[PDB]
Amino acid sequence: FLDGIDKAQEECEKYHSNWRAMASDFNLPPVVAKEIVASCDKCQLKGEAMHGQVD
Ligand SMILES: [Cd+2]
Repeated sequence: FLDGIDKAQEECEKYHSNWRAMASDFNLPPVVAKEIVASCDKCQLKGEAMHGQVD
């Protein structure tokens, strides 16, 4: 667990949902990369939700 992880949160928007690219830049295992997404409130839900075009 590296503190620099806090800096990654600031650029989380820059990497968007591409956690794989962020892991390569910080060289961290999917555990921390997925967790950073798991903490962001915007990337927590995938796409929108149950609201969309459905018939
Ligand atoms: Cd985010």
